[PDB]
Amino acid sequence: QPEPDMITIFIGTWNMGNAPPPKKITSWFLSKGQGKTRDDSADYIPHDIYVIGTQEDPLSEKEWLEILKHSLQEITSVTFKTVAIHTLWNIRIVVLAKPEHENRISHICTDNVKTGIANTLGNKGAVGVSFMFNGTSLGFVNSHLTSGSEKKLRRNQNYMNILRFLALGDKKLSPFNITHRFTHLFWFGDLNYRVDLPTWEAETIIQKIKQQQYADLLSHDQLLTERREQKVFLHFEEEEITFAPTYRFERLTRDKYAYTKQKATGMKYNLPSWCDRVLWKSYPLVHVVCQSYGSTSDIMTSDHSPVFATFEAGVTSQFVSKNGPGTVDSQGQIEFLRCYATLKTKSQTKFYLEFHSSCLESFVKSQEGENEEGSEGELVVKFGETLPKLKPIISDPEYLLDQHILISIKSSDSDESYGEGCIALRLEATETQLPIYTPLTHHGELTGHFQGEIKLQTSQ
Ligand SMILES: *Sc1ccccc1Cl
Repeated sequence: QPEPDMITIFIGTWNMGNAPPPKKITSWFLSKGQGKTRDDSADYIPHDIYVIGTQEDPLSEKEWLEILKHSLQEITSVTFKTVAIHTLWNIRIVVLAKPEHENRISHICTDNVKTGIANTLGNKGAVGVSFMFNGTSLGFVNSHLTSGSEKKLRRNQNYMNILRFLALGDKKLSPFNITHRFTHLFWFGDLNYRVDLPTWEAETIIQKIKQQQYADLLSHDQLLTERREQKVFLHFEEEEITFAPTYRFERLTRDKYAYTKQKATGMKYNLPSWCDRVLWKSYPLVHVVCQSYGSTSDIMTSDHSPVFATFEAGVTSQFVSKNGPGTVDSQGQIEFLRCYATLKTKSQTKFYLEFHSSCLESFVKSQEGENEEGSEGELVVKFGETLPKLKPIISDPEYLLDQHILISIKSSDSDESYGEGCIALRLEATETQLPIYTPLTHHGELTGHFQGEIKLQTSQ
């Protein structure tokens, strides 16, 4: 039975509004309703992995697991295995996988982050799961961010706290936050970004939704605008939104948006908004294709509609050679030429690099670079031809060209990372000097750039 080189992943996000679900929720897992929907001819084909994020979930873990497993069994005739479940308050993540994947999945991690301080600590934050699927690391974050049209900055702050403090993936990757630890990272939830139009325009917005004319609403969506100004979710992707706003509905119909201010809303308007979202970030030149992104039309217990997204995701096998793992393969090497970091820091300390990759026996520290002044005020850290030669554990090009090198630039004075990035070894050529480039971030904010040339030797 061959190891897969592609899997499909279902991501669901639903804010349940502290109400039990209806008896049938299969439309969610079938990607049926509004938006980019799944072909009917696929309905019996199980996804490899289902990741369900809920918010305002009133159920016990046991109650929800029974609903989910029985739903998937009805659709697919497959009894899914529970990989992980983690709940913080009423925020929950469930990972289910086909039974054939049980011995492909390992290194399962769960964590949560509580956002806010005093007043604002007590119901918002995130849960997450990570694991290895054969040679591929997968991370999943379900967040319920701060509500309210006038709190987009708080949401962005909640995002940065979650990506700093959520402890998933390989703890040996100590310089790297969750935005660098995974081949594929899926981040979803009730992100709570709103359509930022005047209150007086509520009936106009509803009119536009009834006509399926979303363009003038999406141009005011706070997540799209904040992402375009690099205030949040830098270097993440989102599929085009082609479904109606998923909030705020009157319960038991989808015929009505409930937007007017009420005691129950803290006298806040809730103009129709795309609160409920799925974003991803995959390492460079790895296959990831969104095959659905939409909302259900027939699940009406909540003031939110469920959102679904599905993905094709490239995966690799757990490679063994005569040599690595447990030694190097002298036939493999990674060299760096003409490399320099450009950093935004106003500080003057020496810097060195760390190279981290599961193709190395352990991480590699460089010598200190040479600091120069850039012509527009920047710090340029020159490594020239001084970076070490990296010794991969396996030289086979079928393995090595599928790997990635994480790079941290660290202060010699403090050993604190000033920037993190990632370089794909999926090169156009081996034994050939080729340009490389990554942006550098720290706490998910842009801090600089790393560029230079690479020369990769494989056993071919
Ligand atoms: S499994 C895991 C991942 C990251 C930090 C700590 C742990 Cl136990």
